[PDB]
Amino acid sequence: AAQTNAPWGLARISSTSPGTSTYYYDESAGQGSCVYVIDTGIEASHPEFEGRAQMVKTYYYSSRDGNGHGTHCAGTVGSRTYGVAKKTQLFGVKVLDDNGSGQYSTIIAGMDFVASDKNNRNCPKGVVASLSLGGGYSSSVNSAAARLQSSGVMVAVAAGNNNADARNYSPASEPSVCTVGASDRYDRRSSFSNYGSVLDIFGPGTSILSTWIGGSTRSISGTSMATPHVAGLAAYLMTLGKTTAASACRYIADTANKGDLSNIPFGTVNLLAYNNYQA
Ligand SMILES: [Ca+2]
Repeated sequence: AAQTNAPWGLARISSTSPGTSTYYYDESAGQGSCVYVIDTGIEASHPEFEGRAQMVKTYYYSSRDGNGHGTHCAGTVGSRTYGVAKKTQLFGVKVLDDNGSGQYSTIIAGMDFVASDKNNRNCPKGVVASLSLGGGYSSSVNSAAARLQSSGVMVAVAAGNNNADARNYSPASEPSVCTVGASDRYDRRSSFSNYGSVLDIFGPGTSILSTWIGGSTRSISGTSMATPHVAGLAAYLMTLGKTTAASACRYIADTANKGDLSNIPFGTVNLLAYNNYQA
């Protein structure tokens, strides 16, 4: 399938080179997979989600996304225009309040929720979790991310936006999950992207157009935006049968565009998520 004039990030993910605007993907499109977006929530009623999004959990007085951040991330995972996996099921878990903040304790509970909750969902092709959040190193946060992953969920997390080594951030520093740095449309490491040995992959993160609350759209930037590209890619690849929750991060690293990014610090992977789709 070919989507013309796609957001640059979608195009980049199906391309061997920067500077193209069409997104290419197998039409299975992540059908029969599920992605949990653990964030400020999802505006499920947005036309771009077509009935495939649902709020499953909140730790606050409402499950609505009163911020827009979670809705943007979800749109990058699986909205029809702005999404990588255009046919996936999207499940929202609101661990972040409408200011985009959340106590580590609520975030942990949300991770443990998904690990159980996937048993109440229909996801024959596999389960993915997108965590576009983080804070200072916490062994308890990392451990919760490691449980989610061990339970059979492909866990993708933001490296963080401090232009710093991500070893000092959680869940970014957890070895067993997929830690995602941010790149721009000229294949530069995004100026704010964290780096370091704990990174597994880069995805598009600068000037990323996606869904917003109030049924609209906007372009915003962060390893928050890169993460759902990789989460959506894993879902897509899982439905294609190419990989599984336990091996998807490795598989993505293995099949990535390699050596193409600029301003990658010595010791950080130079790998850009790529779907290797042959139209
Ligand atoms: Ca990692």
